[PDB]
Amino acid sequence: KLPPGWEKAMSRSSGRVYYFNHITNASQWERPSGEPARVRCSHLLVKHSQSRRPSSWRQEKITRTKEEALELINGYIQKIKSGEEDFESLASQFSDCSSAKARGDLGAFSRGQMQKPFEDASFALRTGEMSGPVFTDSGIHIILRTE
Ligand SMILES: CN(C)c1ccc(CN)cc1
Repeated sequence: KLPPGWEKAMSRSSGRVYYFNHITNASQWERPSGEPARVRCSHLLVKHSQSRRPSSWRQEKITRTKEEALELINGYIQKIKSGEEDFESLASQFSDCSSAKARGDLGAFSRGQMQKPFEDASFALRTGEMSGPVFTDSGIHIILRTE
């Protein structure tokens, strides 16, 4: 019926159907369109007190809770989707990953290199598509597949 990992859902506020991908946590109103050796992605990471390494270039000791980290991620997704902000601009300013200095770009990679939830979301995204919140042991990610 639908591309890998998509399902129909219904908006609780409007009643209109939408589509949800349980691998990327993406959601969209329109019926989704539709694997390569390698993909290229950028990401924006928000770490929290239970991250594997609760430290980043932004903060020596990262103290925010997982719930507070998810709220930050949600707010960034909102501004990226509204066009108020660019993904690259928010990644440079707020990503708790050293790749912030590269607008979040992680380069190209194959299966077997990245943490599994990140890898699965990256390979399920279409070119140009962006994920919802993706959880790994490092924290919470917004992933943009660029190639
Ligand atoms: C792609 N991936 C799982 C990833 C996780 C954490 C960081 C930050 N050190 C960078 C990349």
